[PDB]
Amino acid sequence: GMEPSAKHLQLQTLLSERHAYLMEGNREAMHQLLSSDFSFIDGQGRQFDAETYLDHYVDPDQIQWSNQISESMVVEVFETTALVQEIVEDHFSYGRSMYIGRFRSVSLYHWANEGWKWHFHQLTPLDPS
Amino acid sequence: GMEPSAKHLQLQTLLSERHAYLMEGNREAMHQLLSSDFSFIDGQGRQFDAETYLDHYVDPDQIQWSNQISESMVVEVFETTALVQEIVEDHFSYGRSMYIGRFRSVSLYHWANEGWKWHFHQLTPLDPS
Repeated sequence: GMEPSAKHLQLQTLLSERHAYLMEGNREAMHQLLSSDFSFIDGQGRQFDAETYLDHYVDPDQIQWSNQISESMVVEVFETTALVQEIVEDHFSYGRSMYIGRFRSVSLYHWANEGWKWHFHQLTPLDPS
Repeated sequence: GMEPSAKHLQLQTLLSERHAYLMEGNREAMHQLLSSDFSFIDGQGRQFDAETYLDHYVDPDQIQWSNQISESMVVEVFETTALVQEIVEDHFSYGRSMYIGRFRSVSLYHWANEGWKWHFHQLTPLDPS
């Protein structure tokens, strides 16, 4: 009777779909992942809502991603929330220049109505490799 | 029959007791607030466990706090967790010099066995006032 937790699997699926959507600049699909009170804090401490996050990080006329390498990750699932810690190396173009930056990031996902959404994200800058 | 939620009140009490313990350098009382897998990420991305967090931030032979001003805060309580966002201005002495620094911080608290514990914290540096 013992089977993989559908709750834990659906989180791994969202973390994949989100990455695909970021690489690809898929604004419609990325919005669908975001909780209605979503917020994102970048490594300078600037706060984005759903709409402005999407404008800056997920619109292929401004930003073109080549990679986000996940060096490291810890996932903890609670009852209604999950907390993810990650060290990422981001690679993207912005205005025909190309940028690299590493971060220690934390996110929270919210499990409601049998589905997960991305609710909060925050970046803390790390030194380059 | 309608009464203040004991769950939401006990979180406000922990956020107070923690502050008192930080100002005062109360290592025994601060340890009691920490979850058993506690971690703390500072604004450079360095990771502390319970023991090393306490050594660096809560031992009055190394650090002497004069203040942590909470400029701003959002609390969201879920079923088993709470997520707190805060802008803090920290003021402390370390080796007879005196330091100021502002941060955008996020924390997670874990509600188990009818009690809250501080489970995760992360800092992202902000510019001075």
